[PDB]
Amino acid sequence: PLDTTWHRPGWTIGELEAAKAGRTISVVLPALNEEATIESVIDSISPLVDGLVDELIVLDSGSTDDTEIRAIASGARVVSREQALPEVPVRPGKGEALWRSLAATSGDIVVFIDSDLINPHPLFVPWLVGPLLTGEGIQLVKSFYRGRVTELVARPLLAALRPELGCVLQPLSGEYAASRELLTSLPFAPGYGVEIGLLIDTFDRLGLDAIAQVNLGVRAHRNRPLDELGAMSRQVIATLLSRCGIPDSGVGLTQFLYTRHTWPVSLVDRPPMKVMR
Amino acid sequence: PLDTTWHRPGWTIGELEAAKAGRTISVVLPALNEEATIESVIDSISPLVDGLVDELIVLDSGSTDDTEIRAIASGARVVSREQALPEVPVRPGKGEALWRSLAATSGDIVVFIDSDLINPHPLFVPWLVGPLLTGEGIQLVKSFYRGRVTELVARPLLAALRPELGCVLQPLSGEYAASRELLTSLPFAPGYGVEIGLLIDTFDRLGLDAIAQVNLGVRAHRNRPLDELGAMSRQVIATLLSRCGIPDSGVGLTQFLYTRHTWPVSLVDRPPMKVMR
Ligand SMILES: O=c1ccn([C@@H]2O[C@H](COP(=O)(O)OP(=O)(O)O)[C@@H](O)[C@H]2O)c(=O)[nH]1
Ligand SMILES: O=c1ccn([C@@H]2O[C@H](COP(=O)(O)OP(=O)(O)O)[C@@H](O)[C@H]2O)c(=O)[nH]1
Repeated sequence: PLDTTWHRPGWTIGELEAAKAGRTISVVLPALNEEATIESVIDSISPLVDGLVDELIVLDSGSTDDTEIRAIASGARVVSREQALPEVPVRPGKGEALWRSLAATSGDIVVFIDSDLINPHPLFVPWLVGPLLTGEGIQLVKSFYRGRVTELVARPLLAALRPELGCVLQPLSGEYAASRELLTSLPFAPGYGVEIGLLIDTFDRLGLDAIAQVNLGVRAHRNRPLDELGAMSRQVIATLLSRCGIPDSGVGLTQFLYTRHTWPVSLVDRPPMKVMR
Repeated sequence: PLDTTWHRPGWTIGELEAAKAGRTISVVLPALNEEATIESVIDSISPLVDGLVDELIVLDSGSTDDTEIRAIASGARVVSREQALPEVPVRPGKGEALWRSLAATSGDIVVFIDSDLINPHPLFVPWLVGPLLTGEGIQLVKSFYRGRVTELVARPLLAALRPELGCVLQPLSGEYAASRELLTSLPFAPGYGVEIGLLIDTFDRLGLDAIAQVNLGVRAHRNRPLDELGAMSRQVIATLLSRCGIPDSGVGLTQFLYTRHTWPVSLVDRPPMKVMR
């Protein structure tokens, strides 16, 4: 049903490069306070630059640590959200950063890799672009690998409301690649909703045959607090309900620490980047 | 908004007993393979029997361990699902057990306490019945206390679709009490959907003023596997969407262990026990 590559792809980098056929490739690393891991991520990919990869940027999303200086010292082009699109005031969240990154790149193909990876494989990018390069009509490639939000919230909600996407193992995965034509044609959900939004919109518009998923081997759970997962789940839900035509209250999740706190949720997507042309 | 008792209730057992005023109290312990903890739970409550508590049963939900013999050796009346209602074939899941327990009790008030508690407080039952006994119009009392499904799935979904219930700290809590009149008037969701179903139905029919929540002090996370949480979340979602008028696919969550497995979900509620009269 869904083109799934279960084992190590066999394509060599030179085959893949040859297969580009004039198409270009941009790589985007969104980054918010990832000073510990950003350089390792950049280094895993920079040997591809001027070859398979035509372009690499770090999309810095307001870091106040050493993310930017360290990315620069690893030879990466670093682009702030403001620089990506300076006529338009910056909103918080991941989705804003990824959407803005479209204005700061020009590749026919765009690859996203999270900047929080601990020793990422140097073949992530080649493995992700394979189906886009080699085939016809694949426009989106998702990764999978051996989380709580994914397995308790997103996958069960998909089974409930878009069971056709039940075969996708990591719908929330931060590692994926897509054609510019697709990406600039889709709205971008705010915050942590962006991946699930892109997947449902992609499916609704082109169906499964435009989607592939590739095995990246092994990944281990980021350690983050429960409360951040709470807010994340809320935004994933808001984005998922909206794509399925269901009205969301717009009310943020409240949590009680013995004290009460309400986290922000957003029901506002960014429009297709195409309108900004 | 929602009557919440944040500290230790001050009512003494003799006040509470006096406040019954001819009303009776049943206690139900649903149990599936809880041989390690069932006796401690029964013992925490049996000193109340023939006083505040008029009736205690263990609703045995198909145990194949020593649950039943150990409950009997602690002086509990043990009722199988079949015995609770023998003309009607037994379905799997928690909701079936709780629903059936209504036919095996006759208290004006029914208290549910999970049978998997590690050293439960002997005041759980007095604390839960307090608002039902002392006041007017409270028909349902939920507990709260210092889980993943609760905080990632149920609370965020309530915020999305029934934000009025956002102030409920433990919507999925297995410890609660209610009037028979209320309980026999509501359908019972299958599986792990039963608590969330009772809460939403209660709210929709009587509003918040009929609902209270009481502090039980401290509770610690049951250790159960992620996959069981996956199936649990799916059923909670199915029950929640249905109460909110949203169609659920009826498709079970699938998980990939490198091998694939699909877990059951049910879109079938039991009707109000009243129709069985
Ligand atoms: O407003 C944001 C939030 C996240 N990210 C980036 O998106 C990626 C995934 O975010 P996540 O919160 O999952 O990673 P974490 O913060 O736990 O390291 C990270 O590399 C972040 O640096 C970002 O650029 N802007
Ligand atoms: O089909 C079921 C499932 C659960 N329970 C009871 O409902 C309570 C809560 O179930 P849960 O799965 O949360 O507890 P666990 O199995 O982890 O001990 C337990 O005491 C169970 O014995 C039951 O009677 N029948």
